Amino acid sequence: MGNMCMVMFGYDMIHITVFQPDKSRSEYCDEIPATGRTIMAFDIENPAFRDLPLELRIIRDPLTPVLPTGEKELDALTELHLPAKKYSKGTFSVEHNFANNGHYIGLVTLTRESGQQETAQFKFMVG
Amino acid sequence: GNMCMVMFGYDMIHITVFQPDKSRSEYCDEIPATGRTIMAFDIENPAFRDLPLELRIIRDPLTPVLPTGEKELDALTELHLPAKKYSKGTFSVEHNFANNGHYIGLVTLTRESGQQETAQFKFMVG
Ligand SMILES: [Cu+]
Repeated sequence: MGNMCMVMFGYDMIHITVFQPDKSRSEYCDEIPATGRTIMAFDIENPAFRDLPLELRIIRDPLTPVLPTGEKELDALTELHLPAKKYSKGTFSVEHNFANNGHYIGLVTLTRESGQQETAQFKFMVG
Repeated sequence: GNMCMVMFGYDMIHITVFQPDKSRSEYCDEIPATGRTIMAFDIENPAFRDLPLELRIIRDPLTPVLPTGEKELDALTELHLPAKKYSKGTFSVEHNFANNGHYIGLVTLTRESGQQETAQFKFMVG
């Protein structure tokens, strides 16, 4: 559908759609108006990424210049965590009840099969 | 915002969409209803502020090759802003989308090499 809402790896993008079925039939991007049941759908644009491990961690935004990299520190901030896996169909959804308004960051980590890791951030807010 | 944008290579123009008569929410490439809509543009790269920028929003013909002929683009056109420099880096346009359907925003930048680059943002109404 749309091509505007995204997280980026260079030229390769992952399109994101957000909806909140308990509140509305509308679709959102980085300004999510309500607390509650939230579904985030990911559509990987580059077919080659379907064979690449992809991890998602959504954290409360600590508003620090540098994001924590330690797993214990990241865990303290974590709203939701999906371990790395290959998405062969190129698409997936996550559902979460956001009980609290605030700023959040979705951290998408790709593992190149050079074994190198790249992380991209999509920043959004709830409420 | 940080997620909603049209791309020129690695460069971005961030886009926010509102419908003030309907809701206090902000949208991106899915506009929920027909009617009064405001699209706000924020040009991230300072060098792009000195570049002529043209905007044409068309109904999406859903074909692999987009018409380039002026009559054909005009037949599909919802709104057209002639090329202009946005020195402040931001601007908004207001339009009443009367019809549900798929749309394409054609953004044309004129490099100071004088060559033109177009990017497309795709969205839908309803
Ligand atoms: Cu982008």
